[PDB]
Parts: sequence; structure tokens; C-alpha cells
Amino acid sequence: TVEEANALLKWKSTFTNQTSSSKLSSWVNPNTSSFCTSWYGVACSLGSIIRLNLTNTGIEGTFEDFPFSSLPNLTFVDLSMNRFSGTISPEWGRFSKLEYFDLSINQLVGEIPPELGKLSNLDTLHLVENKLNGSIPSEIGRLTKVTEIAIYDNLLTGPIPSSFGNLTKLVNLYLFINSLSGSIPSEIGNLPNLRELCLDRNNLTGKIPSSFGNLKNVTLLNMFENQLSGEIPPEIGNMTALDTLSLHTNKLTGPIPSTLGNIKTLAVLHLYLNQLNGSIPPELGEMESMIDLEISENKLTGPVPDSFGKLTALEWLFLRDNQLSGPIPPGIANSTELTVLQLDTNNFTGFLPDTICRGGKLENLTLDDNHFEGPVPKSLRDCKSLIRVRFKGNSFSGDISEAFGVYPTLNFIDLSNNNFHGQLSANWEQSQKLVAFILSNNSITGAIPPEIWNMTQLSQLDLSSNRITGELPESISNINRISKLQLNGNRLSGKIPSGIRLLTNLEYLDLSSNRFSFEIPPTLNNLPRLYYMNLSRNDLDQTIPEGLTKLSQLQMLDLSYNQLDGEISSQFRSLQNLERLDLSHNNLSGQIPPSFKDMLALTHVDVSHNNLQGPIPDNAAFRNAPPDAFEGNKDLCGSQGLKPCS
Ligand SMILES: *[C@@H]1O[C@H](CO)[C@@H](O[C@@H]2O[C@H](CO)[C@@H](O)[C@H](O)[C@H]2NC(C)=O)[C@H](O)[C@H]1NC(C)=O
Ligand SMILES: *[C@@H]1O[C@H](CO)[C@@H](O[C@@H]2O[C@H](CO)[C@@H](O)[C@H](O)[C@H]2NC(C)=O)[C@H](O)[C@H]1NC(C)=O
Ligand SMILES: *[C@@H]1O[C@H](CO)[C@@H](O[C@@H]2O[C@H](CO)[C@@H](O)[C@H](O)[C@H]2NC(C)=O)[C@H](O)[C@H]1NC(C)=O
Ligand SMILES: *[C@@H]1O[C@H](CO)[C@@H](O[C@@H]2O[C@H](CO)[C@@H](O)[C@H](O)[C@H]2NC(C)=O)[C@H](O)[C@H]1NC(C)=O
Ligand SMILES: *[C@@H]1O[C@H](CO)[C@@H](O[C@@H]2O[C@H](CO)[C@@H](O)[C@H](O)[C@H]2NC(C)=O)[C@H](O)[C@H]1NC(C)=O
Ligand SMILES: *[C@@H]1O[C@H](CO)[C@@H](O[C@@H]2O[C@H](CO)[C@@H](O)[C@H](O)[C@H]2NC(C)=O)[C@H](O)[C@H]1NC(C)=O
Ligand SMILES: *[C@@H]1O[C@H](CO)[C@@H](O)[C@H](O)[C@H]1NC(C)=O
Ligand SMILES: *[C@@H]1O[C@H](CO)[C@@H](O)[C@H](O)[C@H]1NC(C)=O
Ligand SMILES: *[C@@H]1O[C@H](CO)[C@@H](O)[C@H](O)[C@H]1NC(C)=O
Ligand SMILES: *[C@@H]1O[C@H](CO)[C@@H](O)[C@H](O)[C@H]1NC(C)=O
Ligand SMILES: *[C@@H]1O[C@H](CO)[C@@H](O)[C@H](O)[C@H]1NC(C)=O
Repeated sequence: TVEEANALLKWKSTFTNQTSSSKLSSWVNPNTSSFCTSWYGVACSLGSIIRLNLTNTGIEGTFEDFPFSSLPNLTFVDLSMNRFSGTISPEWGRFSKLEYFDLSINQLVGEIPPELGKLSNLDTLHLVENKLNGSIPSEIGRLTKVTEIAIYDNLLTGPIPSSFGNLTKLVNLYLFINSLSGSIPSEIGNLPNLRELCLDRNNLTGKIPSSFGNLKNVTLLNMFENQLSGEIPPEIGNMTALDTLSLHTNKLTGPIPSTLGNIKTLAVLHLYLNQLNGSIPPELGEMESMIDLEISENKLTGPVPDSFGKLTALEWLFLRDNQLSGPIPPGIANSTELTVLQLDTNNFTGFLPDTICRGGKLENLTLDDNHFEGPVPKSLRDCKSLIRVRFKGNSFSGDISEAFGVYPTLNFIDLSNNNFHGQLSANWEQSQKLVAFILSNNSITGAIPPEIWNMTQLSQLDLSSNRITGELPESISNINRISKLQLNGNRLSGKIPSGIRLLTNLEYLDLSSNRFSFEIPPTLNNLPRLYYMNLSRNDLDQTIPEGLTKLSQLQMLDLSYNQLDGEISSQFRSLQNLERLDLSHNNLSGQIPPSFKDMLALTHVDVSHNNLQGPIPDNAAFRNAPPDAFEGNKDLCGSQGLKPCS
């Protein structure tokens, strides 16, 4: 009507920063046949506006001059995705016909007025992504026809009103990302039509109401990242339409209720980061639909039940960081769909089962810091789908080249501190995307296959603390992405290859405790990320090359326990980031260069058991050094443990 159109024009005249490419260019002629046919966002019935849809039209303004008293037949209102600021007036509750009300994604502030509860015909209320604060008024519980309430991502405080139990037609309730507090009212459990209940990321406390067992149609229950406490009520097992139950990151205590096995529809169960204790009920194996079972970071004890072999759709099983113990039953890995088996930081014992990867789809197997032992099952040898294998801290045994097959998509493997023996196979080269190869402190013997240096995506290679023999070839330069190279504590012999000079991504190089002989390559001068170099405990000889002083990021340089001789270069002053320097147990002669006074970052120095003489340079490391950093030298003199200088 002319009066509705004139009133909307007056509201429009108040908008700011309007671009004249606005859709509202079409708001000109208030007569019908303009108003009801060509005004953007306006739809009428019998010449009167019943729908106002200005979503995402770049309006900046407020509702201060919104014409509440001029639009009596307003039925559908969508003002979302604009730049409306200010508050939500009580006058919005005078639109008696309103069915659909959306002010989301604006910059609205202040409290929700109780008058919204007067909208007795409302079907949908959306106020998401604003900065609304205060408590939800209890009068919202008068919206007896509403089927969806979404007020997520606001600044709401206070409890969820008990009056929400009167919202008998409510289907979806989305209140996540707020600061709602108090206990969940038990009246929520008596909403017969409820399908989705999302109260996650709030500050809710107290126990989950046992009334939730009356929620026979709820398919989604998200209440993660709250402060819920007490035990999960056994009545939850009567939510027999649940597809997804997420209670993670709460303060729940006591046992997992055995009645969860009653929920045959349940596909996703997230209970991690709680304080759940006791044994995993064997009835959890009856959750026939379960795909994604995550109960890590709890205080569960006892063994995993054999009934886990009945979970035939299982894909992800997260149990890390519990106190589970004992042997694992073959059923734990029996799902042909299993892709991730995550058991780290428990106290499991015995062998891996022969069911593992029987479906040919297992990807991530992580077992760190358990007590597993025995040989690798042949079905894991033959598991071509593996991406991540983490066995650190267990005691697996067997010949390493018999235990493992070929893994084309392997990305990361850590076998540190296991008990594997044998020689490395060239088969590892078929993991062309492998970025970390960690085999520290096994009983590996024999040579490094030359194919290893063709694993050009390697970023970490750690074969330390084995009994590996042979010489490093010049083609070591081919692992040109390597950033951490740890070959320490082996029996490698021959000269250190010059090709390491081309490993310009190297950050950390440990070749120590080997039998390397002859000179340190004089071309190691161009490793601009190298902060750690350890060549100690070898048989390296001749002079320390000046190229090492160009390794400007070095923080630690350890060349101790070699037969290096000649003088310490005064160009060491160039290592301005050097904190720790160990040259002890060598055959170095002459004076410690006075240029060490330039190295203000040095904190630790050891030159003991050399053939050095003369006074000690003036820097803090030398002043703070204990007598044994100097002992065993020829004629050092001081101004500790040294005779004073003349
Ligand atoms: C638009 O609103 C007007 C004003 O409320 C409605 O007109 C009234 O209709 C009632 C019927 O409930 C009549 O008895 C009155 O004579 C009208 N009042 C006035 C002040 O004109 C109109 O029906 C509404 N139109 C639509 C399509 O909802
Ligand atoms: C909701 O937000 C408003 C706006 O920041 C808060 O309003 C302030 O309230 C205090 C005390 O009630 C007054 O002293 C200020 O002058 C108010 N500021 C404005 C801009 O109105 C309001 O307190 C908040 N409500 C809650 C419960 O936090
Ligand atoms: C591994 O899973 C299979 C099913 O995928 C289990 O085999 C079924 O066992 C039940 C007995 O409870 C029989 O009624 C079915 O006929 C079996 N199906 C097939 C295809 O054999 C097997 O028991 C599971 N193994 C373990 C160790 O849990
Ligand atoms: C059972 O497993 C737990 C977790 O893996 C072990 O606890 C760790 O023990 C080491 C060594 O004492 C500590 O450095 C860690 O801080 C502990 N981690 C945690 C998360 O507590 C525990 O030692 C194991 N029990 C036995 C008998 O080995
Ligand atoms: C098994 O672990 C790997 C991590 O190494 C997962 O792969 C990564 O997934 C993210 C997506 O979340 C991708 O952006 C990365 O590119 C993937 N990395 C690699 C190396 O592929 C993989 O999704 C896990 N498997 C399952 C079923 O969760
Ligand atoms: C360089 O590596 C050697 C091992 O090859 C580290 O040696 C340790 O040194 C301390 C004191 O010198 C001894 O108490 C340890 O017993 C040594 N360990 C071994 C396994 O021999 C040395 O610490 C490393 N240097 C730096 C700076 O990290
Ligand atoms: C106009 O727009 C800019 C940013 O959109 C803002 O700084 C200014 O406050 C706006 N309106 C005014 C000053 O009325
Ligand atoms: C408003 O228009 C958008 C885009 O056409 C549409 O997706 C939305 O459902 C409309 N809302 C109403 C209440 O008409
Ligand atoms: C709505 O709930 C309140 C308690 O919050 C109750 O007093 C009232 O009677 C309920 N509604 C009806 C129609 O009774
Ligand atoms: C689990 O927690 C309760 C206290 O909340 C305690 O009574 C019980 O002994 C705990 N330990 C178990 C069940 O092993
Ligand atoms: C491997 O190192 C661990 C500590 O990391 C040590 O306790 C263990 O004895 C080493 N391996 C063997 C076989 O001794």
C-alpha cells in the first residue's frame, strides 16, 4: 500500500554509505504496481506487503526507524547479511502474522527482548552471528509453533530457560558458540519432535539430564566444549535415533554407560577429553553402525573387549592417552573398513593381531609408548595402504627386511627404540613420498642401501644408535630436502662425503659416534639453516677448516673426541650465533684466538685435552667455564685451575 511504501522509504532514507548500485534503486514509486511488482525484496498479498527480503544487500543502518506500526501484515522477514547495528526492539513482537524472522549476520547488540515471544505464528527464528548478550528471556518458550531456533555465535549468558520445554513443535535448536551457563533444564528432554540439539561451545555445568532418554527422534546431540559433569546417564542409551553423539571436552566422570550398545543407529561417538574411568563396556561392541569412535584422553582402564570385533563398519578408533592395558583382542582390528587405529600412551601388551589391515585399507597405525612385542603380522607387511606408522617405544622384533613390505603412500614411519635386527632393504625406496624415516636405536646392521639417497622427499632421516657399517657415498647430496640428518652412533667409516655441502636445507646434522676418518670437508660453508653440527667421537684429522665459520646460523658445534690438529682459526669470531663450542679431546695447538672476545653469544666452551697454550680470551663463556674445560693442555695460563700468566 502507499502507506507501507512511504514508511519503508523513510527507513531507507536513514541508511548510510549507500552505493547507488544498490538494489534499493528500485524503491521509488510508492504506488502499488510499483511497490508490489518492482521494489527489490518486497512481496505483497492483495496490495499489502507480507514478505521483506533484503538479505545480503549491503545495507548499513539500524532498525531505529524501521516502520513497526506501518507493516501489519509482515509474515516473512529476512534482513540477514547486512550491516545493521543497534538493538532488537520490543516492537518486533507486534508483527502478529510473522512466521519467518531472520536478523542473522549483522552487528546487532543488546538483549533479546521477551516480546519476541509474542510471535505466536513464528516457525523459524534466526539471530545468529550477532553480538547479542544477556539471558535468553523465558518468554521465548511461548513460541508454541516454532520448529527452528538458531541463536548460535552470539554473547548470550545465563541458563537455557526451563520454558523451552513448552516448545512442543521444536525440531532444531542451535545455541552453540555462546556463554550459556547453569544446568541443562530437564524439560528439554521432553520435546517430542526434537531432531537436532546443538549446545556445544558454551559454559554449561551440571549433569546431563536423565530425561534425555525420552528424546527418541534426536539424530544429532552436540554438547562438546562445555563444563558438563557427573556421569553420562544410562538413559542416553534410549536415544535410539542418534546418529552422532558428541560430548568431548567436558568434565564427565564415571564409566561409559553400557546402554550405548542399545543405539543401533549410532555412527559417531566423541567422548574424548573427559575424565571417564572404569572399563570399556563390552556392550559398546553392539553399536553396529559405529564408524568413528573416539574416547581418547580419558582415564579408562582394563582391556579392550573382544566384542570390538563386532563393529564391522568401524573406520576410526581413537583410544590414545588412557590407562588401558593387557593384550589387544584380534577383534580390535577386525573391521575391513578400519583406516585409523590410534592406541598411543596406554599400557597394552603382547602381539599385534593377524586381523590387522585384513581389509587392505588401514592408513594410520599409531602405538607409541605401549609395551607391544613380537613380530610384525604378515598382513601389516602386506598392507599397501599405510600412510603413518608410529611404533616408538614398543619392543617389536624380527628381521626389518622381512617385517615390512612395500608402502607406496607411506608418509611417516617411526620405529625408534624397538628391537628390530637385520639390514635395511632397498624396498623402502618405493615409498617415494616418505618425508620421515625414523629407525633410531634398534639392532640394525649392514649397509645403507644406495637407493635410500634417492628418497628425495625425505625431510628427516634418523638411523642413529644402530650398528650400520659402510661409507657414505657422494650421492648423499640427492636427499636435497633433508632438514634433520641423524646417523650418529653407528659404525660408518671412510671420509665424510663432500656432497653434504649441497644439503642446503639442513638444520641439524649429527654424524657423531661413528668411525669417520680423514678431514672435515673444506666445502661445508654454505648451509644457511644449519644450527647444530655434531661430528664428535670419530677419527677426523688435519685442521678445522675455515669454511665452518661461514655457517652463520650455527648454535652448537661439537668436534670433540677426534684427532684434529693445528690452530683454532681466529675466523671463529664470525659464528655470531654460536652458543656452545666443544673442541675437547683433539690435538689442537697454539693459542686460543683472542678473537673469541667477539663472540658474545657463546655460553659453553670446552677446549680440554688439546695441546693449547697461552692466555684465555676474554668472553663470558671462558670466564664462567669450570676448570675441566681447560685441563690437559700444554701451557694454558689464567688470571680456573691454571697457573697465572706472566
Ligand atoms: C493487511 O493489513 C490490513 C490492516 O490490518 C488488513 O485490513 C483489515 O482487514 C480486516 C480483516 O481482518 C478488516 O476487518 C479491516 O477492515 C481491515 N483494517 C483496516 C485498518 O483496513 C488487511 O486484511 C491485511 N491484508 C493482508 C493481505 O493480510
Ligand atoms: C549487554 O551489553 C550492553 C552494551 O555493552 C551492556 O550495557 C551496559 O550496561 C551497564 C550496566 O547495565 C551500563 O552501565 C552501561 O552504560 C551499558 N552500556 C550500554 C552501551 O548500554 C549490558 O550491561 C550487557 N549486559 C550484560 C548482562 O552483560
Ligand atoms: C571379524 O568380523 C567377521 C564379520 O565381518 C566375523 O565373522 C562373523 O562372525 C559371526 C559370529 O558372531 C557370524 O555369525 C558371521 O557369519 C561371520 N561372518 C563372516 C563373513 O564370517 C568374525 O567373527 C570377526 N572376527 C573377530 C576375531 O572378531
Ligand atoms: C603405562 O603407560 C603410561 C603412559 O604411556 C606410562 O606413563 C608415562 O611414564 C613415563 C615414564 O615414567 C613418564 O615419563 C610419562 O610422563 C608418563 N606419561 C603419562 C601420560 O603419564 C606408565 O609408565 C606406564 N606404566 C608402566 C608400568 O610402564
Ligand atoms: C592418516 O594420517 C594422515 C596424516 O599423515 C592424513 O592425511 C592428511 O590429511 C589432511 C586432511 O585432513 C591433508 O590436508 C593432508 O595432506 C594429509 N597428509 C598426507 C601426508 O596425506 C589422513 O587423512 C589420515 N587418514 C584418515 C582416514 O584419517
Ligand atoms: C654430540 O654427540 C655426542 C654423542 O655422539 C654427545 O655425547 C655425550 O656427551 C656427554 C658429555 O660430553 C656425555 O656425558 C654423554 O655420555 C655423551 N653421549 C654419548 C652417547 O656418548 C654430545 O653431547 C653431543 N654434543 C652436543 C653439543 O649435543
Ligand atoms: C560510512 O562508512 C564508513 C565505513 O563503512 C564509516 O567509517 C562511517 O562511520 C560510515 N557512516 C557514517 C559516518 O555515518
Ligand atoms: C530471501 O532471498 C534469498 C536469496 O534469494 C533466499 O535464499 C531466502 O530463502 C529468502 N528468504 C525469505 C524469507 O524469503
Ligand atoms: C510452560 O512452562 C512453565 C514452566 O516453565 C509452566 O508454568 C507453564 O504452565 C507451561 N505451559 C503451559 C501451557 O502450562
Ligand atoms: C571411578 O570414579 C569413581 C569416582 O568418581 C570411583 O568411585 C571409582 O572407584 C573410580 N575407579 C574405577 C571405577 O576404577
Ligand atoms: C634404546 O634407548 C632407550 C632409551 O631411549 C634405552 O633405554 C634402551 O636400552 C636402548 N635400546 C636398547 C636395546 O638398549
